[PDB]
Amino acid sequence: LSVAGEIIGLGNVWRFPYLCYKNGGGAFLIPYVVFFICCGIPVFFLETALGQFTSEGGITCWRKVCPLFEGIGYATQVIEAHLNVYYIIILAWAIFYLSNCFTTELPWATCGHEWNTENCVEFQKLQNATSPVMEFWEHRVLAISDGIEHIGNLRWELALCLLAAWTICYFCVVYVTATFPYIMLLILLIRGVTLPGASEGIKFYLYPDLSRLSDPQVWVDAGTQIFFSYAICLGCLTALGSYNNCYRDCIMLCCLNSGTSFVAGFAIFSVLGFMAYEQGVPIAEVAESGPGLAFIAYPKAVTMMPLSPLWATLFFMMLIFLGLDSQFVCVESLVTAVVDMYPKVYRRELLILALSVISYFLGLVMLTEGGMYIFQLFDSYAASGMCLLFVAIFECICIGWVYGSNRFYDNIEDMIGYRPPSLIKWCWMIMTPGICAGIFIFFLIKYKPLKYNNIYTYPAWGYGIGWLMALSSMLCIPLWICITVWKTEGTLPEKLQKLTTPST
Ligand SMILES: [Cl-]
Repeated sequence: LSVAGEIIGLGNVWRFPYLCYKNGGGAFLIPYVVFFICCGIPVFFLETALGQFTSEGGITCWRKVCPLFEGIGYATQVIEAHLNVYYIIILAWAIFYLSNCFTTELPWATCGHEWNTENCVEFQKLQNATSPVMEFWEHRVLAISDGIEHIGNLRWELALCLLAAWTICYFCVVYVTATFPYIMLLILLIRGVTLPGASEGIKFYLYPDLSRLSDPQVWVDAGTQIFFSYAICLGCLTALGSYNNCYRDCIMLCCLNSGTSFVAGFAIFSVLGFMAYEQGVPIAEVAESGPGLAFIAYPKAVTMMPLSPLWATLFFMMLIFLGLDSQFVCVESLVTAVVDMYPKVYRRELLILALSVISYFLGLVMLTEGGMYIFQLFDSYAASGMCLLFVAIFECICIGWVYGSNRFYDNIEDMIGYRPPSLIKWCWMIMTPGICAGIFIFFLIKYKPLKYNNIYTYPAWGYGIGWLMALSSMLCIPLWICITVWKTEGTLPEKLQKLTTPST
């Protein structure tokens, strides 16, 4: 077919504009492109080829080729387990936004309600002036607190919204369903461009500021954005696919995702220009630098359109569909992955329920009055950050050096009929492991505290929690190496020979 439908998700329309604005905009595109061509394509091709060659799931696929490096198989599951916990919180806010839109006038368009303070200004017909949209996002949807040290009470309204999300996916495609996001994204893009003052937002988006490139954060959260959007170190090995066009896929599939992210991001910054023009405030400080950005720019565009409620209900439906089509795959893969002993057969209907309840109660802690602060730690340390950089290094080293790139190339040529260009092999051997290690060391040397919204500075134990969350997935590989060395064959090159020959 021509429409794969596997070229979009919440990682494209929610995360990418969030990261670009936070890092300063414009200067974020240069590290993005470097990772895109030299660490985004070769690794994706390696995952797909390795998955299809063995026709076998990731946990045992590494046993087939890299018996010493089983820690890669276990590391991806821990990252996926962390991801399922906080990837559904976004659908908690989307449902809450949707429920408020089933009325004539949108509550966030106009000020003068209980949550709005005395500083509300319509700006549609100026010191310490706030837009009504930001007040709606912060005071009632989040009810932000002073800091992480105040967890506070639990938001009851958000609690049941999360319950609904889970319930719906406990039972979790037509062409119209697949092309629904693209039509809506185009409609939103048209409205933003024609808006007055959008030229500043585009100039802010494209023209880079080379002074900020020296900051280690920009490099860390660009390549990690590439890895997160592609689902590279979260389970990507596909047994299905028969004997194919694996190389031809990335020239079409694993590159067009970046185009969608770029186009979708283009729409948001057009709206941010209009708000800056209206309020007469620099684009740098016109909005919130945290995760809650797609909930401040998109509602403004939807309330600047005729028939506002009709457009309002649909876009949140698009977000709900995007989240549902992406989390059920992960929750199915993780449950299937733990089934490798098969003690007995309602096992298929018991683990699926057991996993959901644990995730619901552990996803409930970030729905309280101090939930945004803990959500920020989850987004920066678990399922991202150093966890993806570390695993990507060990993946390319084993196949590139231990197993042998030339042997793998021969198998790929056998499978598809021709040998891919030699550039990919050099990537695997030197480029990706070197760049990832360099970024790791650069970030470690110039360690600066992470700040929420560039205002709040976390306490010591917050950074400690983040570091433990990263280590919980970063420490599976050396531990397995030590265990395998100590047990089975202990010493001498005999164990070294056994721990390198692939399974026959
Ligand atoms: Cl992306």
